[PDB]
Amino acid sequence: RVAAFDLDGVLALPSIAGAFRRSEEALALPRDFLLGAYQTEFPEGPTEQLMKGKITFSQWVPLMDESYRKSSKACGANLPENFSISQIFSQAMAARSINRPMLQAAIALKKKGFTTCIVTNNWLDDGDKRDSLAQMMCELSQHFDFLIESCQVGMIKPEPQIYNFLLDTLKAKPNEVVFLDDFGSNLKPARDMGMVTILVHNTASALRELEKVTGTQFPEAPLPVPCNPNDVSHGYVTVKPGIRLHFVEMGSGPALCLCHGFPESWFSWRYQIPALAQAGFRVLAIDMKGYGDSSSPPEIEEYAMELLCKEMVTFLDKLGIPQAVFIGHDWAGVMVWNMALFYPERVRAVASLNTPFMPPDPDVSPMKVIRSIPVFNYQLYFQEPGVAEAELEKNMSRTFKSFFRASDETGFIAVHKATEIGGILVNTPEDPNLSKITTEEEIEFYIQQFKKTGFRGPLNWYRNTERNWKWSCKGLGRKILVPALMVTAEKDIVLRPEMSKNMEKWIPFLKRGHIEDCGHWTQIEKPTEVNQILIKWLQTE
Amino acid sequence: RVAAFDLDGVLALPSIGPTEQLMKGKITFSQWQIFSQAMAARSINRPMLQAAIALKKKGFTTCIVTNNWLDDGDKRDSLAQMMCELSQHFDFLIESCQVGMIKPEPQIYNFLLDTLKAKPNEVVFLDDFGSNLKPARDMGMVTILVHNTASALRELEKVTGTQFPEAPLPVPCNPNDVSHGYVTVKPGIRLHFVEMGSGPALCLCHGFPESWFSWRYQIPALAQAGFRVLAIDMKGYGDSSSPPEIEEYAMELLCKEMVTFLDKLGIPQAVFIGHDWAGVMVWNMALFYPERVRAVASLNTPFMPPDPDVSPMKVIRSIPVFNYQLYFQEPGVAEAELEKNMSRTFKSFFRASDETGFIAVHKATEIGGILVNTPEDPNLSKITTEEEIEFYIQQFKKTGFRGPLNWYRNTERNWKWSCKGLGRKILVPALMVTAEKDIVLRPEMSKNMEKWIPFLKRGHIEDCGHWTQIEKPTEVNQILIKWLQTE
Ligand SMILES: O=C(NCCCc1ccccc1)NC1CCCCC1
Ligand SMILES: O=C(NCCCc1ccccc1)NC1CCCCC1
Repeated sequence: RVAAFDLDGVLALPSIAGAFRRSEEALALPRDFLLGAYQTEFPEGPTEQLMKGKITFSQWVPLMDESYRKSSKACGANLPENFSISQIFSQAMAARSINRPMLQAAIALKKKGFTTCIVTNNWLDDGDKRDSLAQMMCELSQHFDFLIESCQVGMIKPEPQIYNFLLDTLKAKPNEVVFLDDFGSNLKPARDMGMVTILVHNTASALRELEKVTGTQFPEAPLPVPCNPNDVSHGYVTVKPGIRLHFVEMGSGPALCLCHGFPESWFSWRYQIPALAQAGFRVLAIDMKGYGDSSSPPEIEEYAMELLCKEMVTFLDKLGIPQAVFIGHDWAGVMVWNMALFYPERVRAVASLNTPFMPPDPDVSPMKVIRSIPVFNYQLYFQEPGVAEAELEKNMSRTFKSFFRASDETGFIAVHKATEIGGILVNTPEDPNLSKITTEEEIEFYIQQFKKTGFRGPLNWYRNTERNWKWSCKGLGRKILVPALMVTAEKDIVLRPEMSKNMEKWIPFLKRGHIEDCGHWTQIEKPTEVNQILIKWLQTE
Repeated sequence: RVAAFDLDGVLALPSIGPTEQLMKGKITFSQWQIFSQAMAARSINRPMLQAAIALKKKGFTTCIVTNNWLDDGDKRDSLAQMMCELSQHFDFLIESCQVGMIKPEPQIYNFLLDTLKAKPNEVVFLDDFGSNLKPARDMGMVTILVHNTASALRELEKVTGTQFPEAPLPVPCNPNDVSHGYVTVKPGIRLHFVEMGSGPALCLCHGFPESWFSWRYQIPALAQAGFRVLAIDMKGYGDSSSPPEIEEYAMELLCKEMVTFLDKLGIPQAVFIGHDWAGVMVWNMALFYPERVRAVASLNTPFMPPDPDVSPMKVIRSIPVFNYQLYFQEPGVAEAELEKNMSRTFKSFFRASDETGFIAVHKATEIGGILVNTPEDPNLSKITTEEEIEFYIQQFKKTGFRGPLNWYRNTERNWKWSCKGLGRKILVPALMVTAEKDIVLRPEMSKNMEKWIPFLKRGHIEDCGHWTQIEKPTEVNQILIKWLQTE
């Protein structure tokens, strides 16, 4: 089966026609005097040349102005002398946006396993606000398998060639497909052809229910679009001889590098990658040193924080970027605050999820502070090479089902006990019921990803306690003045909100966010909220 | 032997207790007035940077050791950009505010050497304060003082090493010191590219028989001009897919695969700049997808829409200087010729407008070979370097020439397709740059362009052949930027 939706009216709102009305009436003219040129059944003259893409938009402006003027005062209704459908058109088109519960509805049946597509009487917009159309088309691009623009194939609606063509392409029966239009007039030949006829009047809503009817039912407030994965661009920068950083790119300027934590990947930002791009940013979801597709040198000094933060600038340098908004989480969160602290120039901004900014005490061995905190026992476990590796690597499937679990779920990790029992996955089963937070596929990704690096490299992040301490002690007399945002997770066992109360001592103006009922895996666990926040922040500052 | 420079006022001009350490790095900026503008209002010293890349290219160890500071300022980015840019030309960056030891504290000099790993006589220090050069000469270093805006300066420079020009070529990005993108637009098909700079986007599209490396001279500059550059490897070339089938290189297919490329990358609009064959594609991009095109620029290639009542083929058969195009028309043949010895093949193709050893564009069929007239070991063009050539060899050693040649082999359908937009006009911003001495693709072939593209802005480079970019880069840049800036 397949679903195909018209853009203006069903996937995109408010229909361009809408404004055609409030311009007709607005300009006091005979019902459909203007919507005539647009949709009427007998497309002739200029607009027929338009949807067929014989002439572009700007051309069609004059041709149509004058053609209106014919039927104008020179045939009933008084159309002003100095009148033009150009600015009313481009503005109503620019002022039109995506029908989420619809696009949402579309992504569903695609997930369900449907043939998702759009069939619209399009045109080639060479206008000033020609971009608006491009963005709407850029982002809609993913969700649909096929795009049949009247202005590309040369057969406007409701001429049958298009419908008869919509099928040859979809290679299917007309009953096999369902047609969503907002004119009904374009729907007549669709029904008559043995296809499903659903008039998208309203704003979906009801057409969403007489829609639920066949196929299935759709969410109430679904999950934000997660970039997923072969469909993405893959960057590769070589910052130093043996060392190269892999990453994923989406969206256009300005730049914001998403840095992940232990034991994850760039795929962790899957839910934020798209949205943020769409938020109007060039996203760079990077695979941190030692992870997935970037270099994983075995040596430990190789993961010193000083080294990673510097290798971070080298990364921007080679890419030719002078400044980025750094958004860290978990371990990276640390790095990220360090980025802000040591390279403010290259940092347009900083955001940390869960990780507070915890500068060291000069008169307190770094090690002792770990030995003291009871919930950092695992950190000590890790401290020894070969050991934790051996445990985590043994059966990667469990290892992840174990680590990634919600705040309200059993099958946990032994952050407290670790050392005694000799593991974190020592009291965990050998078949952890898969978290309601991940999918077997999502898990499998991480497996393959780690099947390439093992865990040494990632673990070595922990193993630099001392020098990391020695280094960061250099900025104890500094303040973090570039824009910062700290987001805390209510139920994150290690890395608890409480660990940040004294943050403003160093980071005044530090703006803040807080997600409730949320565990460690902030992004994967409460994405929509993570997004809302991150965007608002980016927009606002 | 190595060389050091001091940002403070040597690689960047106009020159610029509690400061005794802001520099050492204990305190930041705002951790402190009208001095920020001063920093902003300052920039790179091109002959110095030039001089530097010279020595770097001469096989020296290039570096900067400066009394820095950390900027949490508002005009912070200015510093980034300068630093972002200088970065590629220096090996080590010894910034006071980083290793904690301002100049002239002798620890820095001691450290620059331990870092550099060499004798103090093996290096030459370039400071503009001289009071910072005492210890340097003291240590047994080579001290040059930056008094003039770098004249008698880089003069004493030329002395110690050798001669750097005055009006030089613009810095050429490379080689693998660049980012490498990879997008998979369709099952077997993926497009490789190179990225530099931050927004907005401009995709540089190359011609036959080249690569993204062809834009080497424009890639940096343009980034620095304030743009996110995407020097792409066209279908069939270098690191992107090279499917053997011909239909696979139809123009309609490439222009569409072009939108797919922007889509996956999440970009809604780009400025498309084409040259040679791509130039064609690029104008088609403008013609079929104006939405995704913020702009269009073509180098050499005019916009030549087809005649409905004139078989496309006949127009090639008619023009005498498109004989080679006919040669190419047959599969296996031209491949076999060009592939045989790639070294010659490129030395032959890439030559200036004022050089012999040419290509048989005219008599290709007749002599049966676009190289038959070409020497056997073409004296390497003064326009390329053995290394630059070698790049292209390896690049093509991966795809052969079928894929690239198939660009030619779609004459008919390309015609049939483009005939769809004969009733259209190109209204998005366009710029046509013509090359005086480009044998095929002569300026003359564009006089009627505005018939279709009014407002079409224009540029023209003199004494220039086909390889516009490689041949007259600085002029190409000047123009492309001015255009981008202005529109
Ligand atoms: O796996 C981790 N890893 C945390 C590293 C935290 C950290 C990073 C940097 C400095 C101090 C602490 N945390 C989760 C595991 C599942 C239960 C709750 C904590
Ligand atoms: O290699 C080429 N290739 C040109 C393809 C030109 C073209 C492509 C599409 C439409 C019209 C013309 N040109 C050089 C060859 C060596 C001598 C100068 C021209």
